[PDB]
Amino acid sequence: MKGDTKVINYLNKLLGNELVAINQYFLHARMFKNWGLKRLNDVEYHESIDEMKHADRYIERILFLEGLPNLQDLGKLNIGEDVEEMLRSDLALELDGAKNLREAIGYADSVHDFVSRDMMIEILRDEEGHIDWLETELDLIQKMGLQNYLQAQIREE
Amino acid sequence: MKGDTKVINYLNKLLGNELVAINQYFLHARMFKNWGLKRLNDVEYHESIDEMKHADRYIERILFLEGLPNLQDLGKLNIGEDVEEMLRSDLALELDGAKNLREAIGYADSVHDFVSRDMMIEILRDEEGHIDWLETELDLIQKMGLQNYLQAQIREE
Amino acid sequence: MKGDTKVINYLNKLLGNELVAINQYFLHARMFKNWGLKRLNDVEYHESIDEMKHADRYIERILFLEGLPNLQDLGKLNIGEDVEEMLRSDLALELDGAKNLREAIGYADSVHDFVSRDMMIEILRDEEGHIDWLETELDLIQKMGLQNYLQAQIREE
Amino acid sequence: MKGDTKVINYLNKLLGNELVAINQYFLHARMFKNWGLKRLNDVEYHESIDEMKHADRYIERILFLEGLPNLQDLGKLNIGEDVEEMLRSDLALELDGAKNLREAIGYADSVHDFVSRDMMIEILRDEEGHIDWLETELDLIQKMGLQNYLQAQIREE
Amino acid sequence: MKGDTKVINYLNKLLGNELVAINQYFLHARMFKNWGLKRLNDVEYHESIDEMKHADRYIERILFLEGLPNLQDLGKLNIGEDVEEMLRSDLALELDGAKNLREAIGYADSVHDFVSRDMMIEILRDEEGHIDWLETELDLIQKMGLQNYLQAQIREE
Amino acid sequence: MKGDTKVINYLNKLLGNELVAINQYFLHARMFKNWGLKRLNDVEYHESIDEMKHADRYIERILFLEGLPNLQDLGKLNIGEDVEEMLRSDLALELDGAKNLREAIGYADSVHDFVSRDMMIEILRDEEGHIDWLETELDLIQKMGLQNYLQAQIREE
Amino acid sequence: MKGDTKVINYLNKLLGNELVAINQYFLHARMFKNWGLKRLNDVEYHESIDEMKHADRYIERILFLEGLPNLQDLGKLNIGEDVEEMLRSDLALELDGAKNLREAIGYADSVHDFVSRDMMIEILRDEEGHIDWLETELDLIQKMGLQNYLQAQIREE
Repeated sequence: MKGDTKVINYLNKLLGNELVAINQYFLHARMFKNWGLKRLNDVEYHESIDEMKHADRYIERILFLEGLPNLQDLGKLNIGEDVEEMLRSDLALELDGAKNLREAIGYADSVHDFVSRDMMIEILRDEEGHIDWLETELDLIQKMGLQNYLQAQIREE
Repeated sequence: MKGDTKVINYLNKLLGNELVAINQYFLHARMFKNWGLKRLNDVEYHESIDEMKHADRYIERILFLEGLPNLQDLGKLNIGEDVEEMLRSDLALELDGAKNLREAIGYADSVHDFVSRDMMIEILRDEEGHIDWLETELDLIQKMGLQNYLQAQIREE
Repeated sequence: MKGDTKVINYLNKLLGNELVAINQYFLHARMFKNWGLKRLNDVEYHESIDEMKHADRYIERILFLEGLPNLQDLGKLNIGEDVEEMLRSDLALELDGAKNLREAIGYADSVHDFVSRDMMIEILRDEEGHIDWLETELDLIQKMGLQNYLQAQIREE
Repeated sequence: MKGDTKVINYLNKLLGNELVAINQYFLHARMFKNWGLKRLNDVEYHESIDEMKHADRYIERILFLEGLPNLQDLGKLNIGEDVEEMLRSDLALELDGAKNLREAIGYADSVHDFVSRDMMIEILRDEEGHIDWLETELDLIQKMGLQNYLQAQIREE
Repeated sequence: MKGDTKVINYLNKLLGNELVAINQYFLHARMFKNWGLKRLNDVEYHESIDEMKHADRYIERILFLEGLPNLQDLGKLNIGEDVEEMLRSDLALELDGAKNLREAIGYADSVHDFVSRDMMIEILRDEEGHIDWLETELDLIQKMGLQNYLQAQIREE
Repeated sequence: MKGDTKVINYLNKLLGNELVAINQYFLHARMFKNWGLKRLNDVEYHESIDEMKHADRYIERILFLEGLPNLQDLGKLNIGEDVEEMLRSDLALELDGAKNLREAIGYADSVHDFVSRDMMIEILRDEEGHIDWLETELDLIQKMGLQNYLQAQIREE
Repeated sequence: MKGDTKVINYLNKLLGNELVAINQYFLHARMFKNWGLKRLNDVEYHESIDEMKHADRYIERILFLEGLPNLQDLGKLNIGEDVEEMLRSDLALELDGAKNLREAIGYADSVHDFVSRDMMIEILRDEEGHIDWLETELDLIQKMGLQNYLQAQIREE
């Protein structure tokens, strides 16, 4: 079913955000795993999987709308080198992605693509959950100090 | 069964104490939850539920005694802005309510309302348990230091 | 994640509506229970629980958006003295709350807070369910007469 | 297998009767449901389903006999505005349908389409069951009075 | 609860679209069944059921809003005489109905009937799924040729 | 119980038809089995079994009515040499048998042997099902072509 | 444990190959899904998952060897526009990756990194399995023709 060209463009932009996050979350997860921070490996791995599900949804929606999903272009990752930098980079990426989502959701409504909008709102709700988790972890690092924080990650939850 | 007017007045005062505590414990729980202090969310949530049960018992008793339960007036909440402050506020509220319970229990005895007294004694035993828990947590904050204390709250027990 | 100030104000207003309804439904339920109208006790109790869930969602959303939930102010309850008067008062409260919800949902869309909007639409759906139930009960009182209506409430369903 | 032209015509006429009854029973059920008359929603819904099964049998028989099922033409519904009026309308429709069935059953026999006749006799037996139920309910409204009758419908049976 | 008159008119228009589709899908299903195309009978039958569910939701919503559901008027069926023709007709009907849904969804938003809107968005998501299925089947007829396509339908999947 | 002589004569004629069909269906089944067309073996074998059941019913009915079942005379088989020929021959036999059944059913009614008639109507319903199956397969051969049709028979259904 | 710099460089090159294949296989899978070719969706999806597992192994190995996994650079995808083109492109990518694996396996042996080598040989065995599958499907398209081939993909295996 032929979709709106700019809706497809938004879907590809958001798909692009998801592809960066999939890789960044996954690399962070395995960095945490290497360092023995099992709990952070588990959560970040889960976040990567969640972004994969989102990417899949964008891909299928774009195809249904008769557009071409773009998995070729990959945006900039910012890996970081310590736990705080890594989590802050994931947070910055989530915030940029949420801004893109809000713009796309408003636009989809205006051209009456209510199903694409509904999909995007569910994904945005997911992203805000990730934002909440990242903000909370960053605050905990400050509240309990980095040494206690790292200790609290070595066992799975 | 027409009850003693002053007993009903005490039950409404105690109901009022419970209504403040229900809201204060519940808000504290969700603040703790927001901050990632899962253990404190769990305990404060269950304390809110306990106070709800007490409130229900007062409402039912007042209605049996043919009085009018007052759920309209709400006493002063003191939320606090950090963990120690919030727990100290909960403890102060518990102590104030225990003072009112002791008065009411003595009075109900003087007018031979032994069933209302029996109900309030069970509720007071409940509140002294909350007092014990709050006192103990506050002591632990001082003994292990705030950073260790916060770390100990992030996993459910 | 810092939310829009007016959205947070709306959420607090709606939270306020839920807080009135929680108490009014709960007192109505126990009044019905006292009178032996078991069926009405069961329904109104479950409606009170439903509004508690809504209140919880508002409290959590407000805290996420870095606002301060207001559980201190409690709006006007209208208890009523007979079954029809009590149900009419619950209906009036539901209808006032639905108006507030519609205004907030429109505004959340305007400022692109689609996740707060999604939450409120779910809550509004729940509220219209309560309205449906209340309207239906009030019509039944008129159609079968009060004596038959009361007889119909003494067994749990 | 090429069927008799007038047998196919009768089947389409009967199918036409069932199509009206499907919609009228269904709308009646949901009207009853809206009014809180659960027992009447349940019965009328099941009657709508029964007529759907009959419609299915006619459609399949017409196609087997190489005719064209007519689902385009819809005869007159008579909804009515109160319980007695609605049930009387359903009864009138059943009685007209039964007349048509009797005529078709005699004709099918005359042209030796004994399998179409056998199908129609089973359907007619079903319809007379509905007529029995409707007559019984209408008599009950008169014997116990409308207020008692409505009270008897609020719980599923 | 007295609804918006124009929302009710849209709900009746959409209900009308559903009623045509219910009949058209069901007849197509049984035509496929008669031809031995079991897979196509199964899918089209379930699409008919899906449209019945949508019709039910519209009927219940309209009654809640104190309108009168129109099951009397039935729009034009376009049955068709061969598999491709039939599937194309179902697709054309889906596309017309989606256009009506988009219009109604936009309007309900303007009058703040967000629950009616939410219901219609879910139904639109369902219809776009049917559109996807129909488009895909039509393309398959072209890609594998009609003889292979028909062979692929004779066993249930 | 002494039956009507001409009813018994009809029952023997019908039994005769069944006896030819039992053999023709069984041989067809095993020819298809030899050819590797497992699906056709399965169905035709089942049809032979069905005709055995019918023959058993006629034999038992004739004996109850104090007549002599005739299993000695066997009418003409037309085996055919390819799938289409074989299926057409089964269809022609079914059609001839159905005309005989119709005559016998009308006659039984005229002499008030309603039990023999009832038995024959059930059997006729069964034969029309075989007719529907054969007509459908023959059409499928034409629509998908013989090569696809044969391919579709090699696996069991 | 500090690894050999050129081994890490090989591991990143191989990881790079896997990253292209993950995306190319996944997009191919969802294109096939959109087209109704369920069998090809299932297999290609599985191949994408397999390449994710390989990528995970490289990432973990690189980190153990104290290098930096490169998930930022993504090589050229060649999506293609029809089934044969898409499959040939997957085959070409697999063949390019296998040549890289062979080079890396020989090199790892020369610097005595036998564990990295062992990991890569297992992965190469997996890729040759994908190569066998793709070569086989491409031959089948030719042997049975595209129309039969597409028909064979519409059901899950």
